Amino acid sequence: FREMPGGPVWRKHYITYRINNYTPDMNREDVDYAIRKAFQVWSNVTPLKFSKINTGMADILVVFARGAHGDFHAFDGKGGILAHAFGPGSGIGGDAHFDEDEFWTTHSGGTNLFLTAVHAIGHSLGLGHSSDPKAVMFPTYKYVDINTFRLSADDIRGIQSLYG
Ligand SMILES: CCCCCCCCCCCCCC(=O)OC[C@H](COP(=O)(O)OCC[N+](C)(C)C)OC(=O)CCCCCCCCCCCCC
Ligand SMILES: CCCCCCCCCCCCCC(=O)OC[C@H](COP(=O)(O)OCC[N+](C)(C)C)OC(=O)CCCCCCCCCCCCC
Ligand SMILES: CCCCCCCCCCCCCC(=O)OC[C@H](COP(=O)(O)OCC[N+](C)(C)C)OC(=O)CCCCCCCCCCCCC
Ligand SMILES: CCCCCCCCCCCCCC(=O)OC[C@H](COP(=O)(O)OCC[N+](C)(C)C)OC(=O)CCCCCCCCCCCCC
Ligand SMILES: CCCCCCCCCCCCCC(=O)OC[C@H](COP(=O)(O)OCC[N+](C)(C)C)OC(=O)CCCCCCCCCCCCC
Ligand SMILES: CCCCCCCCCCCCCC(=O)OC[C@H](COP(=O)(O)OCC[N+](C)(C)C)OC(=O)CCCCCCCCCCCCC
Ligand SMILES: CCCCCCCCCCCCCC(=O)OC[C@H](COP(=O)(O)OCC[N+](C)(C)C)OC(=O)CCCCCCCCCCCCC
Ligand SMILES: CCCCCCCCCCCCCC(=O)OC[C@H](COP(=O)(O)OCC[N+](C)(C)C)OC(=O)CCCCCCCCCCCCC
Ligand SMILES: CCCCCCCCCCCCCC(=O)OC[C@H](COP(=O)(O)OCC[N+](C)(C)C)OC(=O)CCCCCCCCCCCCC
Ligand SMILES: CCCCCCCCCCCCCC(=O)OC[C@H](COP(=O)(O)OCC[N+](C)(C)C)OC(=O)CCCCCCCCCCCCC
Ligand SMILES: CCCCCCCCCCCCCC(=O)OC[C@H](COP(=O)(O)OCC[N+](C)(C)C)OC(=O)CCCCCCCCCCCCC
Ligand SMILES: CCCCCCCCCCCCCC(=O)OC[C@H](COP(=O)(O)OCC[N+](C)(C)C)OC(=O)CCCCCCCCCCCCC
Ligand SMILES: CCCCCCCCCCCCCC(=O)OC[C@H](COP(=O)(O)OCC[N+](C)(C)C)OC(=O)CCCCCCCCCCCCC
Ligand SMILES: [Ca+2]
Ligand SMILES: [Ca+2]
Ligand SMILES: [Ca+2]
Ligand SMILES: [Zn+2]
Ligand SMILES: [Zn+2]
Repeated sequence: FREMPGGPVWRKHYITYRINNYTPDMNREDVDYAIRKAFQVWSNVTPLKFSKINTGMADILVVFARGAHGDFHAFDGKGGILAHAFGPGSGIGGDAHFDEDEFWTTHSGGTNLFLTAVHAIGHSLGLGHSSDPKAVMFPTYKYVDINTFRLSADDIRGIQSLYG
């Protein structure tokens, strides 16, 4: 299983997202592009349609935080847990969160924003985590790139339980 109890279906077909602030660890356009793609590779395996806004009410917020935000003032550090997003059902939740203490890249010698971003996009849509060691929605991080990315069966089949 991967799905969260409490009311996990968004009910919407059209998701609009808002990048609330950008890490300076890599270029804002490169962050935009990767976050673009990282919604869209989900869009391939879901009915949902994703559209950025710079201003207004977002479904999925994309937030970088370290320190004061409202979301654990001290936490983990450089490495460890890179994103810890939450999904709806318990009253609060459905946004993608990224610990700014990482050195965030899209490049081989830093923390890849992308595979973590796709898992954060998926947990926001109402899942929790996958158990299946090959899934993207799995918790552990190893390096894959934008070209060499795939979603796995449990990723696909978990969200089509909700949106299929
Ligand atoms: C041909 C045969 C090939 C065999 C290749 C086998 C596979 C090798 C994989 C190589 C890549 C390793 C990647 C790796 O796991 O990095 C681990 C971490 C960095 O990941 P990162 O998440 O930064 O760890 C963060 C946590 N931190 C700050 C507490 C360390 O960093 C560490 O855990 C620290 C590791 C010890 C570093 C010690 C460096 C020198 C320290 C000074 C020693 C002084 C002695 C006098
Ligand atoms: C006598 C010379 C003959 C000719 C030799 C040519 C050798 C190959 C040179 C090729 C150079 C290719 C172009 C190049 O400079 O790429 C460099 C990359 C960095 O790419 P990237 O960081 O994206 O560039 C960043 C630029 N920035 C800051 C504006 C965003 O990468 C780096 O800068 C990092 C280099 C790190 C290498 C680490 C090696 C690990 C060895 C581990 C062994 C363990 C033994 C215990
Ligand atoms: C024991 C250890 C076990 C490890 C198991 C694996 C663990 C997971 C993988 C470890 C990390 C692998 C990282 C990796 O994929 O590095 C590949 C690099 C760089 O890819 P990457 O840094 O993602 O590219 C970033 C590009 N960006 C910012 C524009 C999005 O690739 C290159 O930079 C290659 C560049 C090739 C340029 C060739 C250009 C054309 C030359 C044509 C020459 C022949 C003509 C006939
Ligand atoms: C063999 C005859 C020559 C054949 C053609 C060779 C062409 C290779 C083109 C290299 C283009 C540069 C790619 C690149 O950025 O590699 C370095 C990455 C990032 O450097 P940078 O992001 O500054 O990170 C540096 C610090 N570090 C290494 C401790 C994490 O640092 C890493 O952590 C990534 C390591 C995995 C991917 C490495 C891709 C280059 C393989 C080169 C193998 C040469 C023989 C050992
Ligand atoms: C006695 C001397 C002083 C002590 C030296 C000790 C040397 C061995 C220490 C091993 C443990 C090091 C812990 C460490 O900091 O890990 C550094 C990173 C891991 O953290 P991080 O950069 O977050 O992982 C990203 C890089 N990735 C995808 C390659 C895993 O991962 C990497 O940096 C791995 C780099 C792999 C190198 C393979 C060869 C790549 C050559 C590329 C050539 C391009 C030239 C332009
Ligand atoms: C095996 C393939 C070898 C390939 C050789 C290719 C030669 C190409 C030279 C021309 C390119 C030079 C690129 C360069 O300056 O790379 C520097 C890197 C990082 O310098 P650094 O200022 O830390 O990078 C700053 C920016 N950052 C953190 C965002 C990446 O430096 C590093 O990332 C570390 C490089 C040395 C790693 C050695 C660690 C283990 C030493 C084990 C020694 C055993 C003694 C027997
Ligand atoms: C050309 C190949 C370059 C690299 C050669 C690497 C050689 C080292 C292989 C080490 C295998 C150790 C055992 C193994 O199956 O670990 C697979 C992991 C986790 O599956 P998982 O059930 O999480 O393992 C659970 C327990 N654990 C972590 C304590 C071992 O999951 C992963 O490690 C994910 C790997 C995703 C693909 C990484 C790159 C290709 C590795 C292919 C190894 C095929 C071995 C049959
Ligand atoms: C065994 C030697 C084969 C040599 C093949 C030649 C390989 C040269 C590859 C060059 C590129 C190396 C890049 C490298 O960074 O690979 C590191 C990976 C982990 O990738 P990744 O998880 O992204 O590292 C990011 C930081 N992390 C760990 C904190 C999350 O590392 C892994 O995922 C684990 C690799 C373990 C390999 C050794 C497996 C156990 C061997 C036991 C039997 C030993 C008999 C001698
Ligand atoms: C001194 C200069 C030379 C140094 C040469 C390189 C040595 C580097 C030492 C550290 C190697 C870490 C490589 C790596 O990225 O592992 C990836 C993951 C675990 O990542 P993670 O859990 O973050 O561990 C990072 C390293 N640590 C513990 C120091 C913080 O794990 C995997 O992806 C799992 C696949 C490999 C599992 C291997 C199982 C090994 C035990 C097998 C015993 C078999 C007996 C029959
Ligand atoms: C340091 C000791 C010497 C080690 C020499 C080799 C060093 C490798 C460092 C680079 C690691 C990434 C290599 C690579 O691209 O792996 C995946 C390839 C095709 O990926 P691809 O579809 O080409 O797009 C690659 C995008 N890129 C470079 C930004 C990651 O292929 C696959 O997707 C198929 C399954 C995985 C195979 C991984 C190994 C590919 C062979 C790389 C060497 C090619 C030499 C002609
Ligand atoms: C006017 C007189 C001139 C006479 C010389 C003419 C030029 C002849 C050679 C031309 C080669 C052109 C290559 C090619 O099609 O380039 C385009 C694409 C790149 O599109 P691009 O968007 O960069 O691909 C994205 C992914 N990436 C970067 C990982 C590949 O790249 C591809 O799609 C990859 C192409 C791979 C081809 C592999 C063919 C086999 C090579 C090894 C054969 C022998 C092995 C023993
Ligand atoms: C140390 C370096 C580490 C990094 C290594 C990166 C490449 C690893 C190769 C692994 C090969 C096996 C898997 C594979 O299909 O990878 C293909 C990659 C990129 O694939 P992909 O992005 O799908 O390319 C699409 C088009 N396709 C499928 C027809 C090639 O193919 C490439 O991107 C090829 C790039 C160089 C192509 C050279 C073609 C030369 C044509 C002219 C030949 C004249 C006679 C020599
Ligand atoms: C050759 C000199 C050293 C070169 C070492 C290069 C080290 C760096 C490797 C870079 C890997 C880059 C990341 C990557 O693209 O991972 C690709 C996959 C990931 O496993 P997965 O994500 O589960 O996708 C599995 C395959 N699929 C598409 C059919 C479902 O992984 C794979 O599918 C690859 C599986 C490779 C199995 C290799 C097992 C050993 C073969 C030994 C045979 C010796 C016979 C004498
Ligand atoms: Ca929200
Ligand atoms: Ca962390
Ligand atoms: Ca940072
Ligand atoms: Zn949080
Ligand atoms: Zn994951």
